[PDB]
Amino acid sequence: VQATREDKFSFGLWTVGWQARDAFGDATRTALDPVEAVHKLAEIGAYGITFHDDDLVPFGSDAQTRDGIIAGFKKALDETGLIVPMVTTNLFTHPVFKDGGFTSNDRSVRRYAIRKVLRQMDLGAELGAKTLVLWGGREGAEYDSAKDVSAALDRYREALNLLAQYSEDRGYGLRFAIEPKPNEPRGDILLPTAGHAIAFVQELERPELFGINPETGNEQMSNLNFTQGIAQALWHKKLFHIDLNGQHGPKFDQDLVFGHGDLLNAFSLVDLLENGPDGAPAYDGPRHFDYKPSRTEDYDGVWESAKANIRMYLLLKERAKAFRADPEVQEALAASKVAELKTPTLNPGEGYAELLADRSAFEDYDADAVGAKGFGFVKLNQLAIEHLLGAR
Amino acid sequence: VQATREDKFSFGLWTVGWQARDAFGDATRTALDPVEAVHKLAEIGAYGITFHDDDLVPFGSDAQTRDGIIAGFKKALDETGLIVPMVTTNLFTHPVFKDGGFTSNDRSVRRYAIRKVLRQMDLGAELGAKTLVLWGGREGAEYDSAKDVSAALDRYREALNLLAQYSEDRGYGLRFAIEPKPNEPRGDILLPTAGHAIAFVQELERPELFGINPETGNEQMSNLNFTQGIAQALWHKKLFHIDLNGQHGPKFDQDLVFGHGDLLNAFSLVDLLENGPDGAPAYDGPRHFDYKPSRTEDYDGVWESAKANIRMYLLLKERAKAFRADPEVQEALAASKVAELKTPTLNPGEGYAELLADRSAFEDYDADAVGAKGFGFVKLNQLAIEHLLGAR
Amino acid sequence: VQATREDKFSFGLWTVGWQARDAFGDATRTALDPVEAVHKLAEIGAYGITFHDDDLVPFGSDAQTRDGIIAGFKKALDETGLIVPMVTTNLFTHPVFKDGGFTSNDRSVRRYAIRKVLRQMDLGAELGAKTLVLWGGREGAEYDSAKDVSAALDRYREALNLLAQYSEDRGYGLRFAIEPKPNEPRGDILLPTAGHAIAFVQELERPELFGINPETGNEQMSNLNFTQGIAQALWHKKLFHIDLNGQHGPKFDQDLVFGHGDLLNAFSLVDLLENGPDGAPAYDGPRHFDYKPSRTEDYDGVWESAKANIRMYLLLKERAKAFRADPEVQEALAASKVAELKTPTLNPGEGYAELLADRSAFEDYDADAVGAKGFGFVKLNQLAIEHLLGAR
Amino acid sequence: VQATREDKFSFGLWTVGWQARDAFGDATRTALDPVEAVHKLAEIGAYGITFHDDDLVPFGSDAQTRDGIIAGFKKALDETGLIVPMVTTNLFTHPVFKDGGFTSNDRSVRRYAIRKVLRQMDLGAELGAKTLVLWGGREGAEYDSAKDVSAALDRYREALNLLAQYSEDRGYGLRFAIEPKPNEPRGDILLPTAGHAIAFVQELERPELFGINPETGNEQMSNLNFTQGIAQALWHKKLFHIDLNGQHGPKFDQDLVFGHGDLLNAFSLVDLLENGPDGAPAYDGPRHFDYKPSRTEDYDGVWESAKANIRMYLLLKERAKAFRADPEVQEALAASKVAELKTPTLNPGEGYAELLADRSAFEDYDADAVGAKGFGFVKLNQLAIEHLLGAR
Ligand SMILES: OC[C@@H](O)[C@H](O)[C@@H](O)CO
Ligand SMILES: OC[C@@H](O)[C@H](O)[C@@H](O)CO
Ligand SMILES: OC[C@@H](O)[C@H](O)[C@@H](O)CO
Ligand SMILES: OC[C@@H](O)[C@H](O)[C@@H](O)CO
Ligand SMILES: [Mg+2]
Ligand SMILES: [Mg+2]
Ligand SMILES: [Mg+2]
Ligand SMILES: [Mg+2]
Repeated sequence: VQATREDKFSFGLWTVGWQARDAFGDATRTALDPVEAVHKLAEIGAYGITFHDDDLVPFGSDAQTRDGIIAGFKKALDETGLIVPMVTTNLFTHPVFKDGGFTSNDRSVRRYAIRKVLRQMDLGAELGAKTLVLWGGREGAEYDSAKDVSAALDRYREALNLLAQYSEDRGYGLRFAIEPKPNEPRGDILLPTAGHAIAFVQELERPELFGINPETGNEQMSNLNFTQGIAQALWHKKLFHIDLNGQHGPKFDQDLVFGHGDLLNAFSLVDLLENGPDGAPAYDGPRHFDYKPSRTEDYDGVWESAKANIRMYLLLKERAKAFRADPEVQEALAASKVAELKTPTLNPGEGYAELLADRSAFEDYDADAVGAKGFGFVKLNQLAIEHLLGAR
Repeated sequence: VQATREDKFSFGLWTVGWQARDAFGDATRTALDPVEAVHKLAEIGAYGITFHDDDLVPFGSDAQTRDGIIAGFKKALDETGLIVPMVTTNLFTHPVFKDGGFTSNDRSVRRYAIRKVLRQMDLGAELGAKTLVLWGGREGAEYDSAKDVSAALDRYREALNLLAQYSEDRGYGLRFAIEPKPNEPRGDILLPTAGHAIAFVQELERPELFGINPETGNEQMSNLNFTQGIAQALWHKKLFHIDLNGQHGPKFDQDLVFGHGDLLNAFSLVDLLENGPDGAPAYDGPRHFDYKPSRTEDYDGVWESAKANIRMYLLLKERAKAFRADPEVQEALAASKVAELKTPTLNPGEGYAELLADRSAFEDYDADAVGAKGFGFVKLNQLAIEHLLGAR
Repeated sequence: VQATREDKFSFGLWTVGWQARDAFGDATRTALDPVEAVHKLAEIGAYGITFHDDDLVPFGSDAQTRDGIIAGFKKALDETGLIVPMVTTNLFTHPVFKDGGFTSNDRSVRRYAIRKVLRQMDLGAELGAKTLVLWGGREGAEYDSAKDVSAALDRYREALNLLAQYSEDRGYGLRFAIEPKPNEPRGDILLPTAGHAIAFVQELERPELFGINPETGNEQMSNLNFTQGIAQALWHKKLFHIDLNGQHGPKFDQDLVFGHGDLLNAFSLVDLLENGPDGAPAYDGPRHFDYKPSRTEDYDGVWESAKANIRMYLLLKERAKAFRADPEVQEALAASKVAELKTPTLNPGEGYAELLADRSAFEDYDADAVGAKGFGFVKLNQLAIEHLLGAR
Repeated sequence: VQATREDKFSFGLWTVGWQARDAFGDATRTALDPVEAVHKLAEIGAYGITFHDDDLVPFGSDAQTRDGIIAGFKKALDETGLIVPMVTTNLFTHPVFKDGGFTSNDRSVRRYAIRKVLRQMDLGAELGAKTLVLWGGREGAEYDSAKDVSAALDRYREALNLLAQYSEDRGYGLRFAIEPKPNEPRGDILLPTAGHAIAFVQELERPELFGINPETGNEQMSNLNFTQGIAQALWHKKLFHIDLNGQHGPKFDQDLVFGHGDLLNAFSLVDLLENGPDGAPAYDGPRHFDYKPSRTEDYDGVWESAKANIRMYLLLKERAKAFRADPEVQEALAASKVAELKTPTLNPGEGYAELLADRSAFEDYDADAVGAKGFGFVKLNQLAIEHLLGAR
């Protein structure tokens, strides 16, 4: 299986370009040139590329310099036919951001954080980006008495309301996707799970403009079911973007290739996104890989790992489709009553008065008998895994 | 320290009444008589008691029995002065609920679960309860393909909307509090965190009647910061009730005495609830203990553990108070700029255009100079712990 | 595929016999008759059955009854051809063991626990069992000041020394396998990991008679790499038995079918046990499934789940072999230098003197040139996974 | 309280010298001069300093440069009276060590790793160090097939045996302490817990020269009980050194000040170390702080944090002492039967024959009556916390 532009695989400049300088060691790879990255990604089948401001234009470049880089970049885009679906802002590397960007205790950093983002918004607008991803990696704390959470939420809100105002006035048409993470680099980060981020967004001035950008690994760092949180995000209609990668439970952020961590959950996730409502996908945005080529790899390893991401997705897609088309699976789904959940509990026009009048829903209900029948969930699970292993 | 009714300490009948039958062994204690529980709790300083329908009236009791039990319980409350601030329904023990109550794949189970709850709502209203707690312990799955999360959320919503309709029509004036839990007993439970529960509630028909009942150990089972989560719940004004207990990170649900698990977090929590805006608590409801006397204890051990919860809460309060009152802390708070987060980032009437025109927010900003000043956070943190330790 | 007796699939009576009473609900299945269990397991392909004393003969059975049960049990084995490779003792269910068996604070409990095991050793010897599995599920504490760990290790040693003495004197020829578990049911269990259990065994009187019985889920409950721990156990030659099941990281003990938790680690484990040196398996004992059919299931789901354990192991075995036989994998192993780790670091006869004299190992070593070369681990991992997906 | 040289508090040069460059951002602090670090530490009460070769002498310094640094270093030590109790080698920073030191798949890296270590042993021996700590941070894997564990353990052992040999031949009198860590920077690290390292040490040629250097957060990263694993290390007599710090369960390595993570476990750890058998401490080596001043701090916060480690230890020690001298705590200990575990289970001269003969141990044992007695553990835990809280 080969990738098509229709597959919408995108990669951040910072994924393949990660020099593998970790918390305990020096970089093992030299810098990757952006024009080069565009060319290489175009070649493996990516339809788009994304970047933080500081990944493209080095922090503090004079305008001449900055202007020069963008022009080169745009040309590479042009030539390869690659788009920029999303852009983001680095509000975490520079020391000024050590206590946060939008929620730093220091009022002056907060002000600067907003200016840095407005600037990136203009560039995204210029390149045709549709989504602004906001990853508040430095928002949070190491000690509970150091951060007033309430005030922090007020200030996070204050900042986002302004960005939407500006986008709307200017006619940029951007959608804003908040990216949740429980920890790292901060002991605890504000808006730690998909849920916390969706609940927060519901409180902004133009909520219709806000959604989330959940990352496989970030939910798994708390041992949460990623597929299940994406299902809820889809239910709320707030899945604006997705970051795919791999992780092995709660430990530092690994950023493995998609599917290299929890494989079973990678399978159920592809099934969810692709075997949507009609026959059609339940999700129509970019399939963005936010991973890191392992520190043990050279540039051959980097390109191999980029390809591996696409390969894992396409292989899982193929088995998800086969799973749903199998008659034996249909039968197992029927025995487990999966579809019965979609039928309303109440009959049309039934309220509490009618339910209370139904002796069979309670007074004459044989709970003991119903409780003895099996759901056949193990058998259904076993057919799924056999599809995954190509055993059927 | 002594507990007063103004402290609002409540205990579930199922807490002190837990017979200590765990997943690997038989009960080590005999059954506690509801009436006796009422007298003992009154005695240790509790202001109220809570119960699941099946904790007071054995599942399947005739109305004659059922009625008799309610009558006696009512007398005991009478004589002791205890109130019933909250009631809940057992939608997890009986085999019929093996796949959930409200979200069972079986339609008949769903109808049945609603009836069970309406009935408990009646008793609650009769005893003066103000909050109905809903713990969906069996709503979820062990396998991804077994549960359509979207359909599940629709059915959860359908059931809750009917419940609010009924209470409002009967004039019960109840508040509904959804209690989030990540897992146990299902592999994964729907609405796994305080964040997911809040996001869901915002989608109901009468959202103002719904909030959450977060539990200390539930959030800690995912290694989340309970205090930070409550802070967010408070920002949303959805903290309708709270279950206090202890846990040692991600492992089975321990249900230790409040403060016997993450002690540092227990401290920041009491500080949050009690040192609210303008002296006054930030939270006004019951301080409810949903814990279990360890399996190694006898009734002596049981009463001891009941008192330990009150004791822990009162000792923490006392230190939280002293912490805030200390001029040295006051000074460290100032140096760390904790209160500066309360000042809007933007000046009065300032928008994007005035901010874009302010050179000091970007063009002329010295990020390197600001990036080098320390926040003094370790020192503030050490002052808090010395207060906790009674060394200051 | 199909299981043969040479596969050595064994199951505990308590596995398929689990009635599904969990920490939060009643049993959903009726009791399983042991003779029937023997028959059903024989039919699905098991070569042996195991059990706790109390699984077979009800706690507090008179001599007559006990004798009666054993004789019927022996006939079923007879008739079917199943053997009893291992036996174990229940030291966790009865209330008397709430603080442990062998390390109970109470001396009379320790004496009783020893007696209870001697008696099972006799029945085990009589049924032809080769291994005595010892799971100290109640050995540990909820509170640090409640248990003197050093004294508990002394008492643990003291009880095992005696069991070895007895078995050697009676000529039973048993091997003893300690099973480590980090928590559940105690807050913290003694000998929490495979490592702690091997270190302990080394301090016994006749260490050659002791090894471990690691369980997949137990190590995963602590987020450790099961395959890697089993590779260490085999290095030490302490892999006396193994319990196979599934788990989804740090949370309550799930006991899923083998391969239904961490699929990637189940694959690497099967590869390690089967693609041993000299073509042959690195492990020759029983492949024992210590799992539980989900509570949502009836007796059909029970046999279905029993068969799934076998099918999972065999499908994985098949892919592990294809993996190792693939020329492209062979090429990736070479580029990764996996086998170069097997060649000694020092040339034959070289010691520190000769190493010190080698300028090429330090003074003239180009660490920078070496550090630039990649290991091709990502490609190697991608090939393993494609073999697992049946995509190659 | 004030620290005395008798307290034996030591710090790594790399703790107070951490420039705070994390996985997501640049350093926030300038480098600390080693001579200045020696003077500052002496001033806060440390008795010793430790260092990795590369902390003191920049990787690749010519011999003139290295010699000068060493001489200024020794003068500072001289002048302040601080000693060097342990030394260590950096086998994790340079790109060459990306696949490990002693266990890299690449043979030449393994030879270079041993020479780097031998060179540090000479410098340690000349500074008077008695312990060589070995932290194999890069020994491990991100993928299961990339590393042969058995070969890795063989290579590990091969390097360690040579080091013992050289030391013994040179009369250096060093003791070796392996430091276990579960993950970070490798996905999975070899010898993941104190248990795994102890079991490995037992297989070396001269086991008596080898022990472990366990770190508080390292075991907490796996959610294990640190005090309980230290208790077991003490039972084996392998606690050669200890690294003290704070962590909040399973997440990246936080390296907080000691006591700022799991306060209750810090308390029980100090109790174990100081309130050893015979009035005296159970452990007499250095109390080493391997922590990092938070990225939010400047040099004032760095010294505040160094002082916080010592304060934390002394406050907990004071409370542990008061705890044990409390006649009420003693009475609770007697009621909980803690000391009764210290009494052999078997009577002097009793063997299995006599045990089998004691009907009080079984035939006439009333399991049921014993099973109903409470142990009073909750009450005991409550008194312990009241002491920590300074409430008693
Ligand atoms: O944890 C790292 C984060 O995922 C970032 O890569 C964001 O997605 C973009 O700032
Ligand atoms: O995890 C168990 C839950 O906390 C329950 O006790 C609820 O609060 C009431 O059903
Ligand atoms: O966690 C429970 C244990 O796995 C038991 O099944 C043992 O293996 C036998 O006592
Ligand atoms: O996790 C980092 C390690 O703990 C090191 O500080 C070692 O103690 C010495 O190399
Ligand atoms: Mg991301
Ligand atoms: Mg609760
Ligand atoms: Mg087992
Ligand atoms: Mg260390």
